[PDB]
Amino acid sequence: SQYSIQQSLGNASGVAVSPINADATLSTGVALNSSLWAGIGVFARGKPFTVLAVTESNYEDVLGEPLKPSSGSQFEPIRHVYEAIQQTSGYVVRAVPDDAKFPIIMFDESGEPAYSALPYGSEIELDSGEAFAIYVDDGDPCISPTRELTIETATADSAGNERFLLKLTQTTSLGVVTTLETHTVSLAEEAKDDMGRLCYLPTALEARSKYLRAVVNEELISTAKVTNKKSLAFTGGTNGDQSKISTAAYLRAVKVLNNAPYMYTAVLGLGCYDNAAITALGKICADRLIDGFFDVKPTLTYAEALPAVEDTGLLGTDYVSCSVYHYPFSCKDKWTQSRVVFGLSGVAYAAKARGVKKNSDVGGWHYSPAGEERAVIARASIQPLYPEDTPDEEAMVKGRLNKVSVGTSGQMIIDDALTCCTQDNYLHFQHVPSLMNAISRFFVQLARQMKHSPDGITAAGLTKGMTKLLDRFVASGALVAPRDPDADGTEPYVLKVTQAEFDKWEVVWACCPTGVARRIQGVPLLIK
Amino acid sequence: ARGVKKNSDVGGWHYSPAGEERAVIARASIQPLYPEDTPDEEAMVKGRLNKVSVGTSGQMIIDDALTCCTQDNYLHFQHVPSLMNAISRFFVQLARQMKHSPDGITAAGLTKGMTKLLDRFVASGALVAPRDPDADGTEPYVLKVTQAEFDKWEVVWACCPTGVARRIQGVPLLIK
Amino acid sequence: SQYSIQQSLGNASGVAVSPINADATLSTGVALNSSLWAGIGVFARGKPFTVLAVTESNYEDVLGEPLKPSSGSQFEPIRHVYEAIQQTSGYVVRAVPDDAKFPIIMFDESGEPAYSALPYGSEIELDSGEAFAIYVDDGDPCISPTRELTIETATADSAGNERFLLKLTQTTSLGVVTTLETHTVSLAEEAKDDMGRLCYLPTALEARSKYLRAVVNEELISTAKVTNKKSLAFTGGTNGDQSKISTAAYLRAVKVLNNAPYMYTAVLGLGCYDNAAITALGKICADRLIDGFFDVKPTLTYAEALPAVEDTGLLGTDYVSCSVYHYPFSCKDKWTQSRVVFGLSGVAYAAK
Repeated sequence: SQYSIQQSLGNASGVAVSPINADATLSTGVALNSSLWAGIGVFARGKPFTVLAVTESNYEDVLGEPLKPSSGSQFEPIRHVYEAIQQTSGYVVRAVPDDAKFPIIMFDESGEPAYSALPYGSEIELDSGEAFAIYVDDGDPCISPTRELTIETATADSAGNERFLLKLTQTTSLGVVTTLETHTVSLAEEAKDDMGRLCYLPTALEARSKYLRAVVNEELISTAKVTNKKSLAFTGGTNGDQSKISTAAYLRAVKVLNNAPYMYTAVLGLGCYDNAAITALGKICADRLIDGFFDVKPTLTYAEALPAVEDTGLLGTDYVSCSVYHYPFSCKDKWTQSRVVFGLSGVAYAAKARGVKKNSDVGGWHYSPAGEERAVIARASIQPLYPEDTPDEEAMVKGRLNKVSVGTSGQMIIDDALTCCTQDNYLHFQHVPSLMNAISRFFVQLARQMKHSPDGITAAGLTKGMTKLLDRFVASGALVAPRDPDADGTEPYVLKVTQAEFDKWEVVWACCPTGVARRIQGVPLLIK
Repeated sequence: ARGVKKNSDVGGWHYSPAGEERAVIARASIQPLYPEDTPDEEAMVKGRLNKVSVGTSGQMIIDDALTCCTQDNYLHFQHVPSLMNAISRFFVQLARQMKHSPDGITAAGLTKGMTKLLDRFVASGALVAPRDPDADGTEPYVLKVTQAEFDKWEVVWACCPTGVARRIQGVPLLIK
Repeated sequence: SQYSIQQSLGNASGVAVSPINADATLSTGVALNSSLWAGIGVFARGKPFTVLAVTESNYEDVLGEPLKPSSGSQFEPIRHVYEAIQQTSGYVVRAVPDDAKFPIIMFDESGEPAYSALPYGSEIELDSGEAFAIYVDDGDPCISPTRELTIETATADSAGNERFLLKLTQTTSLGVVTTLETHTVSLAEEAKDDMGRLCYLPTALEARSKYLRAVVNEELISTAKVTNKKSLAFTGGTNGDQSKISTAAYLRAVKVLNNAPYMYTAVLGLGCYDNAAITALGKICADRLIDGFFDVKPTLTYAEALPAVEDTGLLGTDYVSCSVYHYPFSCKDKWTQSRVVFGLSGVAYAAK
């Protein structure tokens, strides 16, 4: 009939509605791209040991469905990502154990499939037979839901090369079948689609497809043929046990994250609690002039929390831009409605991103991640873990460990802005190193713009650019007049550019930061 | 049909075919076939079969709104699938109105039309705020429109239905 | 018949009435939330050593039935709570003796129940067998009335995981049976309900249920099975003797109350008469900038009442916002119609 409404779209012109689903949720958002975060973690789906991209829309697809709190303690990073995804994009890197395997389907010359599985890392090789093989690369085990392969013949090309349409479909547990995407591929070496695009199986799969890849033997492909097959499913995919992961995997993931060629101005912990991984991340953030937001295990009581920070190794005079948080509270999970406990990197980064979006010319880096306005935890029905134990403010501050407190509306907040500097100068606050690093990064951009040029124009250009940038920062309220007038003069910034030899220009600049107004002391008194 | 005529803009599809007001048998001198036999409410409900009862005026009525769904989720009631189907049909009409058009105006038109239709349905009392606020937010409907290729526009919308107040359990007690 | 009226609701669409009860009272009210009180105490029911919430409607349920003046002197806190509940909500914390125990039912692989009991505080552990166990957490001894467990099989899921419906019912002394609430749970690790909610027994019980909790062994659950059982009743629940309580329990309860993250602008004695507990409460109210409303033992005559206040240690220049009351009068109880004597914090807080 012309009044009927189908279920799944084919190739005809028409609208259709899927059956009324219940076990699914959706979210929408528009990326802002003001400051991008990054960090390693463990999840389901996603290509291992390769930097991905996460926005507020596809985070439920590229990063897979959320894990389960019951299955060990691997639910940490997805919650952390969801907390900090509502402000900007991300650059998460996934790491998997050694026993994780991905499915693979291999075809013979006659076209008979042969199911198989292989572990990650190792390349795929073909024996004397088995002309070509096709395997998934998204990393999904394909156990829930299931993905099937359907191959149907199609029309030959002008040159006579055979072409067959390849369809990948996903079957849900209930029984509903959904088609992902199809394309026309050919086993010929030079078969071209009618639109001029390539049709060779490896190139076609690696060019336009997003889920599968294929490898073709270079000696049997000339005489190899195919047939018609229906519902070829992948069997054997399994990621192993995500709870137990060796430190070597974390180190390799961190090293991969270090070499990613992208902007990211903050490195989140994202749930990793190994000391070596945290030390490597601290080495990373002190090399790109950015600021980390690591933390410690929330299950640790107040007594042993302080030695943990020293055990990390962050404490010192080198990792001056990081920060350590503790959070021994149990909230109610957003997905499973269970009593779960997770860290506090996400909320801290959310506060920092909220504070950096006020100004627009260079951004408000001089704001601290604290207070009622920006940093609000606000998960659900927060309840403490150990009511009997009580903290110690002075000792905790001595250990450079930020604390949490309670706001006006009953939602707890982040009431501290302490970095990981042992020395008691101004660089032990949070916003001062961030401001200095922002100025340094902008100067680095300016210098990179003014490189490899003949003499006579370098000095004036460098001086005027540096002065303009410092004036722009002064107008933003970041820099203020010195509190000590007679000794330091009354200039918020002081600059000096000098030349040394044929090369080796040297530029030195000074500035004064702004106050924070941390501690406030009241004192009532009766006038009788 | 008596329930769908209460509203005029989109029709009161969220009403259930039951109760004294709408569903009245009222033929003549109703008499049972086999007086000896007695029914079984729990077993009958397990089989997805609607029963009849007696109203205030002595005229029997249709005291159920059970569909033919074995799963025990929300759409095993009667009015929820009717509401979903009405929304789907109206969306199909709107999409058919906006077919075979050059690029540039499809996205905005689809978004505004879908939002207007969902708002019209919300104003009729069919959709209410979610019963679980923390996880589902406080928006009765959620919309998202995306483009896939040269063709194949995709539109996904979510909503929350309304309750029925089927079972009522009284409990008297003497204050002496 | 279509004219019949059943007694207890099942799943069919219908309206039913219960048998005419006599030994039950009800009360209604709307919370105002202008100034919330708090304070430790001793009662029946309620989760020990954890801050609860009390309004004018559920105070008969979360805090249990009122105690008896005959059974020692543990009837004070419920009277104090009732006296000060007609004005606002509350944040009472319950403390129990060391010998108080809660019932627990443990199941084997074949599905054979094994009754047991355990004292509070200590975590529950499972031996080589006994795949999983389910225990109550409300703290009720389940002696009056009695709570029974009924397990029935149900339809499997799409993945093939077995699911069984779990029903908890309460039997009154007379013989009337009332069903509390039922839910569909499964022993599988990843079994999902048809509506998307989880069905794993620990998560399912800890998420939506309000009366029971469960613990599952992580090594026998894969091959563990269940059966059909009828009327599994808890046995061995007993709170001990509430009249005698060590000062350490009161100190721990006070420390727990100090760390509760909630607004409360007044701390009440709620019948607490130990000097150390009163001193700790006084330390509490001078730290959050609030006002206490403690009192002393009403049985003391006028002569020795004055030294008692100094024995408390409240007197000084530090605990400036507190206050002490005395009430050597005997009234007629609202419930038992007997001659009882109790303190005076409730009326003072009601006036404030």
